[PDB]
Amino acid sequence: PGGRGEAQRRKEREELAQQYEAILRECGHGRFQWTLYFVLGLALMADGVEVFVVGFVLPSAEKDMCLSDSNKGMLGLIVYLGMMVGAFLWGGLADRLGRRQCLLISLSVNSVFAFFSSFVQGYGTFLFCRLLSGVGIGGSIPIVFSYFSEFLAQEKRGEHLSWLCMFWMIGGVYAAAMAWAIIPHYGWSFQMGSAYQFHSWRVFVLVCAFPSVFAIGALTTQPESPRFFLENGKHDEAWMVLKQVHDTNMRAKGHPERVFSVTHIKTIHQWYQRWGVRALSLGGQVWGNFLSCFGPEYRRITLMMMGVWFTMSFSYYGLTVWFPDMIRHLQAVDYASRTKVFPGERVEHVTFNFTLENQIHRGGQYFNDKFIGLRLKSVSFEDSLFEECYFEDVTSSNTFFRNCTFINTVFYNTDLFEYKFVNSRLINSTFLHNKEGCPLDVTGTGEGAYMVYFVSFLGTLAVLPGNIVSALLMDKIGRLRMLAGSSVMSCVSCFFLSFGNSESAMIALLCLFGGVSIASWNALDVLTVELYPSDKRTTAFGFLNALCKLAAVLGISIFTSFVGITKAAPILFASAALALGSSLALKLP
Amino acid sequence: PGGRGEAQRRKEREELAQQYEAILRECGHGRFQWTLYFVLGLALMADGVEVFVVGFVLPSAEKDMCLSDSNKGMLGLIVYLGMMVGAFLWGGLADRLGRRQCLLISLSVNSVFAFFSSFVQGYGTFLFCRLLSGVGIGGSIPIVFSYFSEFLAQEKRGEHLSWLCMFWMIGGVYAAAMAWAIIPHYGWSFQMGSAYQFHSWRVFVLVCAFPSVFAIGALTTQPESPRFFLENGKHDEAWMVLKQVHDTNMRAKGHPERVFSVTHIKTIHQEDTWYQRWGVRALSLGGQVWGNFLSCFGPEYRRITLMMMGVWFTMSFSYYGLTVWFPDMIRHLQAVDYASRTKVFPGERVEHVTFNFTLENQIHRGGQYFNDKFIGLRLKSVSFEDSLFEECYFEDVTSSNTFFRNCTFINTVFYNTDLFEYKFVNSRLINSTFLHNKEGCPLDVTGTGEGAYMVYFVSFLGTLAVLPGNIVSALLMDKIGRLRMLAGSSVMSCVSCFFLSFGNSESAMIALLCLFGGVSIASWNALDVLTVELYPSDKRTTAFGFLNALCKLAAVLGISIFTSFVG
Ligand SMILES: CCC[C@@H]1CC(=O)N([C@@H](CC)C(N)=O)C1
Ligand SMILES: CCC[C@@H]1CC(=O)N([C@@H](CC)C(N)=O)C1
Repeated sequence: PGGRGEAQRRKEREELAQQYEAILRECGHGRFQWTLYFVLGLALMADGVEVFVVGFVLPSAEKDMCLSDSNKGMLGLIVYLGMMVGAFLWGGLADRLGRRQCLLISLSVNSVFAFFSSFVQGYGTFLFCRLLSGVGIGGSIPIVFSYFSEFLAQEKRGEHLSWLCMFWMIGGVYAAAMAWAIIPHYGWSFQMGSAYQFHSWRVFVLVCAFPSVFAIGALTTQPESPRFFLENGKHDEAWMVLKQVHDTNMRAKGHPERVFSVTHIKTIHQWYQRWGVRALSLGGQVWGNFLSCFGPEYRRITLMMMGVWFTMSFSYYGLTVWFPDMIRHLQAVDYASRTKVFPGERVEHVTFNFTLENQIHRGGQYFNDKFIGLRLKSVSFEDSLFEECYFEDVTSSNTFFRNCTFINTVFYNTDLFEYKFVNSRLINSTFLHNKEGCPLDVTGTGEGAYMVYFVSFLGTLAVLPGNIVSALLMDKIGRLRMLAGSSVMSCVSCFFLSFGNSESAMIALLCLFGGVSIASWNALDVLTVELYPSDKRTTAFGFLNALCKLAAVLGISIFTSFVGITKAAPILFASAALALGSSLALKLP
Repeated sequence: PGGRGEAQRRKEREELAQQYEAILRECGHGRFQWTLYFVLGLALMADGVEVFVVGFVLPSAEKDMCLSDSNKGMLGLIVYLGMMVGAFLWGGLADRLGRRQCLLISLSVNSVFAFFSSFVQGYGTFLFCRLLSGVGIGGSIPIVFSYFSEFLAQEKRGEHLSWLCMFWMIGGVYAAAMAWAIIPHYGWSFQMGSAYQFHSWRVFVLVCAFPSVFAIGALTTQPESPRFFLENGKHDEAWMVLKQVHDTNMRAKGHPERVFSVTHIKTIHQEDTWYQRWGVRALSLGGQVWGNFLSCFGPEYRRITLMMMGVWFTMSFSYYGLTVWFPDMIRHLQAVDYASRTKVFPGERVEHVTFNFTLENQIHRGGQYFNDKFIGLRLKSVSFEDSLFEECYFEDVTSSNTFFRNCTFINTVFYNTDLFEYKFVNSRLINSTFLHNKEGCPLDVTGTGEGAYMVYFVSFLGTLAVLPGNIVSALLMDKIGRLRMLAGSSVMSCVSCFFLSFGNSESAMIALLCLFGGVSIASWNALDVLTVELYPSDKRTTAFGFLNALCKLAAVLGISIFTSFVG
């Protein structure tokens, strides 16, 4: 009856899955599948570029648009919730709208909103644009892995999906290289002037938007996954795509290129008035799929998969957010440690045309001597007085004056504002030709992370070959122990993250550990891909990735709620969870 | 007959080996084997901590222990000589005393004399105490490999003899981390009733001995390997041990012990004054051990023994590197980092000003105070050389990390300060008034190699990061088979371009250490697994310990010849 009807139904589902796998291994493995791998790797490169941007290059935005210190955590948190909701929504949509269609829509949204963020001024608009780029990038992996799976035979599935993390890593490397090239240096970016405004921040975002636009440009050529066509009652285009597959694979290598007759013979043998209605129907289909993800068939497998994904989330956070946060903190303490105090600049009426930086005066006194050529770069005076020391066309940078006076001294073209100069004595302290207005200070602490960007660049670049080694190596272990190796990797990652106290040592160790961590993530990704049915592969993958992102953003929330004094408690929680989940959460079919 | 008898013994060697490997294959695996692996790995943890101590920590700290100029460099060489003779002696002795007995006595020597070294004063006595500690610990790796391999089947040896490296590096990590935790800190050794204030590295040496104590306390449950019992010529105890381990391991899997226990009874049927007594025992055992070792150089094993000695020479420059080469560059990098971090302080004093600011790392030279007097001024890290201070009256001022040389004062009275004549070596005692002053016993050790304060941290991360590059390397060279050379070459080329890509800071040396120690020690494990399978158990431990002693000699002579050539 109904129960036996469903029994024969999923029996035929298994039969057709076997038949599709037979068709796939009949087509082969050649140029077409590697071209598709390169295109989906461009997509993963875009995803990695946005991950790097959000996790690494957030602290450079207070030089513009008046970014407050308390709202950086809010920006990161809301972008991670954007990635979460995007991953969940696009994963749910793909299995009832298309793997290529949803991937194209997500990449178009990401590219358009990244471009818009590159051309917005107010902080609110930039935050909104990054939030809506979050959904576009979060929708990538659940519709890249689960869409490249159906184009690969069983024997080559795990081996060739294990190499998709290399493109994520090279995307991180590309983003770091652009950051190092154009954010610090003023020779690569310049202000247009009257026609437009261009700081190194905008050019950085605009150039980081490029991998996404190339991915969407190259994604058009590849066709929709045949399995989706087969499941959605669409037969002719399935024949078309499979014919494209074997011909492209077999033109280079494969004797049957001469004639495909018998095999293709077997292949053919096998506006709210409607927009609102279709949106509601799509929502109903996605809700049905998500609810059936917790049915009697997958009541326990999905739960164990959740546990194994939670196992991984405490290394993804450490590599993506914890590492650059720690590097930034260490660079901050280093730049606080470095000092340059000038007691005075007394000279016998000799002009000083030389340029100096980091001038700080502590109780310095001037005997009413006029000095020409003084430079104010990274200058933070304290308890200092000036006597007729005015200079024409003086350049001001990082001017933070407090408890200091400038009696009978007038400066031109300075970044000083009313709020910058408070609680200090002043008489006739009026500055002419002042550049008052929107704060656009050059070298205004946005150039203070040059070493941070260089460290991130070389760390990721060196992770890349270690990642090559680890990815080439992990495929040797049997599939029953790749996730055990993942748990071991996470345990070692946490056992280090409980020990973070140095700069160069942390660079080297987190770099040589990025290889094993990233090579080990794809083992879990492959395990998630193979197990779930092709109808529910993308929902389940997106749902588990959404819980990985939820764990990451909850770690971010606690870390930003209590920072500095308490950092290692989440790592203790991580190690305890790893120990608890390595005992009985490895009985996965 | 003689010739017929020796021919029969040689031809029955294969039969007895087949019988014992069949017994091992039929006994089971999963509980006893893993508990044995854990206990013997915790015993190898002691060798790891000892080798780390002697390599990285021991040669530097000499000031508190009252060592001489040449002894400060000779200490490591002498400790390696002691570990040499210890490895040779215990490897030879383990083939006549037994498996567990020699391991127990070797770890007991390690524990007792490490404690005695932690509680000793005087350079010669400490030198001899660490010599005997090295003697005790040298024969800990050959005995552990032999005793552990006598409990595993022919195919199953690799997947445990490869993972003993896990505990070796766990020991390295523990020793390095614990050194980094204790060596800088001073309050871990708070004790009352004694005037002597020893440095905190005494507690470090004391806590390095705890792995040996834990191994001794855990080795009592594990019985001696039955293969030694069979080779000696006694059966009942061997059958006891075999049946007990089978009963212990029956819980893990399904083993039909009903008939398997029967054949272990008769497997041997086909496989055949008090101090004066102790002296006779000792001389007889020494002669028998010498003859047993001389049998290895006999033509029955000549070619393989010579090839093995050759590969032990070849596979030892990695040990030399990881022991002496990389610590030199690491400590030089740390020292130059500290030098760059500090700045020159020729003198910042100003007349008739409230110069109450605190200055760190006072390295003033020629900046004599011109009758400068200040009140409530704090001085830290005071180090003056031929500098005369006039009218410097400070009361209730605390100083630390102050060392003097060629120092002098003019009308300077110090109260509650750390200044003392202990650091006044080759310095004038002019105006050294110390009335109404707190005791100023200065610190030591850190004066020798001042840049080695957090070198233990970079060593700890090196030894820790060897692991993530260690499991992967072990699987790579354990599974692929005949493509190991190509895989290793590719990984080394990638690591070399990795190292060149590190052109930002002094992280390239840590990365090189980690990613080359991983491959080096994977290759070491390959060599060990190769050594254990070839030699028979009667001549296994003695041969492997002799090879280990030869490796120690290669390392010592290498450091000596590079000292002669370099510089
Ligand atoms: C986004 C949260 C972790 C992601 C999950 C996922 O699928 N990841 C891939 C990226 C190609 C990997 N590095 O294996 C890491
Ligand atoms: C660089 C030092 C190499 C050591 C020497 C040695 O004997 N090693 C074995 C035995 C546990 C290993 N870790 O496999 C590694």
